[PDB]
Amino acid sequence: GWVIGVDPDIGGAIAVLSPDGSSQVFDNPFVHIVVSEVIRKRLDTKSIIQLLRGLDAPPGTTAYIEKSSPFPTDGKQGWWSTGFSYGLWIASLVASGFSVVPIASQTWKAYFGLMRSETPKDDSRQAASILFPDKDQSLKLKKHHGRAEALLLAAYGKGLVLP
Amino acid sequence: GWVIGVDPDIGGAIAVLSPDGSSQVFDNPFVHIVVSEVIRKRLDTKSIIQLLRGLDAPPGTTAYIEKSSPFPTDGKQGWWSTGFSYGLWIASLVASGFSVVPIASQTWKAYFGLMRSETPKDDSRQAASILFPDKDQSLKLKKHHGRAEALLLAAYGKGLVLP
DNA sequence: CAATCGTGGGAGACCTTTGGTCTCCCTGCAGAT
DNA sequence: ATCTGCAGGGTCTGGTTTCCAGACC
DNA sequence: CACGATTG
Ligand SMILES: [Ca+2]
Ligand SMILES: [Ca+2]
Repeated sequence: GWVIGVDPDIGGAIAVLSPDGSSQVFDNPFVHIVVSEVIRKRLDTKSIIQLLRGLDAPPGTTAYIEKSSPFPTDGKQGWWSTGFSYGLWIASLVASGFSVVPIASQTWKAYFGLMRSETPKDDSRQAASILFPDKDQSLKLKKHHGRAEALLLAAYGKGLVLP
Repeated sequence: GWVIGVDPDIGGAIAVLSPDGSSQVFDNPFVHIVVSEVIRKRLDTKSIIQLLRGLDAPPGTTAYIEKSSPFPTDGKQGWWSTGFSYGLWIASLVASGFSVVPIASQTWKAYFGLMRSETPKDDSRQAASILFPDKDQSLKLKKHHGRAEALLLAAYGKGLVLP
């Protein structure tokens, strides 16, 4: 039936697959914030909750969210933001009535044969283009790799296969 | 006339002040989970949202939450967990209809004259017990300092003054 | 259970299969279109 | 706007605001 | 503050 896929980071996206095969994918809402006298991007909490409440996906629809797992070599700000984004999305999802299933990025990448690519973000958009050809126009730029990741997460949860 | 105060960390608490002067304070619900084959404590997202859904404070009540600001000498896991707790709480509060106001610890501490204390957690419990004497029995233990901080955040947002 | 202490730390899935091996982002900022 | 590369990083409030100083989990 | 441990 209905499946949600969430790529939670600041350039991420939420994809929504309906039972008739149609699909939506929305860039993650964000605002610009002053932190320690510079500008940072931070996810827009009220807009995310508004987006989720506007979905036609019925209550109880499963939302596959990519597990936050920053590298030990990522900096502490990277650890903080990935932590922050993950919690914001998990709480927004649970509160809006969806069942959250965290999925490791290795899990859906292996399902689609995408591990060890030397061009992983191009390949993700490529695979999402094939699974969702009406979204090909929305996946042409390299910055669209979060849209692809959300789409493939939902594709994984629905059990779609590449031809 | 209602004011909410949130200490968002794992040993934190939510305080709820009503216009008639009564007060409630709840320890933050948590669960034990497995991460990297060890046990960690993690905030219980479903119980937080159900707790907020059961409050009598109406929509549009302001919730004062302590701004997460970990120290650069804190480890990256501390950074992730403070980020996660913050985002979980903020989304939970926004989704339950409350208006979130982030407050730095230095702000409410300076307001109650608690800066540079040699026993900061004890003084917080003492200040909260004086502002909310009917919570005195709930502030007896050293580990109740999260209950105190949540109370003091809400007392700050309300504009209460120490005698 | 409650307190105290010292230092700041990956995590996950599956195989080789009760340990071993391999894999995975992200943020923040500058610089060049 | 788009991208690319590279290393992995505090942040906050109120002073004497034009940055400093001192403070915090 | 988290995290992982020991002490009371
Ligand atoms: Ca992503
Ligand atoms: Ca606290």
